[PDB]
Amino acid sequence: IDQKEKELIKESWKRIEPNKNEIGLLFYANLFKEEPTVSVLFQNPISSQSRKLMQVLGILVQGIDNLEGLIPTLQDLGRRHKQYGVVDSHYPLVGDCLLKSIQEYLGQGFTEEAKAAWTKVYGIAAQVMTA
Amino acid sequence: IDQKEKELIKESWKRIEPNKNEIGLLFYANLFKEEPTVSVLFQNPISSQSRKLMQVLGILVQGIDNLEGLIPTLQDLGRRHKQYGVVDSHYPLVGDCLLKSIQEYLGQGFTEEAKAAWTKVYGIAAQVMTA
Ligand code: HEM
Ligand code: HEM
Repeated sequence: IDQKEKELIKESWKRIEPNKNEIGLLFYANLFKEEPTVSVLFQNPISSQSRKLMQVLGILVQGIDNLEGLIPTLQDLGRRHKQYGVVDSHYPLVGDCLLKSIQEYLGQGFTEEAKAAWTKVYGIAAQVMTA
Repeated sequence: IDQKEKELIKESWKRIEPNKNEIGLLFYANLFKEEPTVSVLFQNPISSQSRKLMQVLGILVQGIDNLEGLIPTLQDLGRRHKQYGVVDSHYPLVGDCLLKSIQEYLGQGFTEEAKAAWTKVYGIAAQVMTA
């Protein structure tokens, strides 16, 4: 992640954050339609789940200048995901769906350059989570 | 529906409406989780679909004192639904899921009395759409 990518993340988050509740919920709707098999893994209220996901995305943005500082928390999160029945192959599907959902909700407000930066940040988070 | 029910619809809409985008999106997530098969019927972006659904709920509220007046609109809507592949048994599924989603998102802010009124209104709408 270069300084240009870090900037795009911070800038796009200013448009994501005010829309975070809707984006998170759209993401679940899209995920469950795209991959009908994974919805069985989500066993708590989706409203609450969405808030948790978007909170962590916020934490990634807040620490975007030092992501290594987040290795521990991301490792713990990946470990809990194993306990939820999540496997490595789920991660690209969720990443694709999340990025497509942000794109859908924000439209032109979300640039290709921003989407590319978020792709890399997600890939990094998923790498740490799956070890 | 009776006068008290009409009032409950109007008053409870004051809490539903400001949250309507979130409730709509949560509804599709819950719907697609509960019955993954229906998600194939939804061909257009879910963000736009949720807005359309919540627009019609708003119309039901606007017309709540004279639902008889909306019968032609609801009949047209029901006719279009048939074309989408929607069938009678889908209506209770959608109704249950919609009410549960409003309940989930608002928590105790969605009163037992308001929920009972909304249950009856959805039932009426469903009946007109499918008659
Ligand atoms: C960057 C990637 C991801 C992030 C930031 C993330 C974030 C979270 C968070 C914050 C929670 C709350 C529970 C906890 O903290 O342990 C959670 C739970 C969960 N996540 Fe993820 N997640 C990611 C990827 C995935 C993937 C790929 C899946 C695959 C389906 C997934 C499925 C689940 C499930 C099933 C739960 C538990 C739901 C329940 O409580 O029943 N997550 N995730
Ligand atoms: C119960 C009250 C319902 C209301 C108020 C409602 C509202 C709407 C509205 C406003 C549209 C936009 C298109 C149009 O106006 O014709 C729509 C489309 C649609 N509805 Fe409903 N609906 C209801 C019930 C259902 C049910 C029970 C199903 C069963 C799955 C369903 C599935 C669909 C599908 C598949 C579409 C088309 C999506 C697309 O554009 O591909 N709806 N609905």
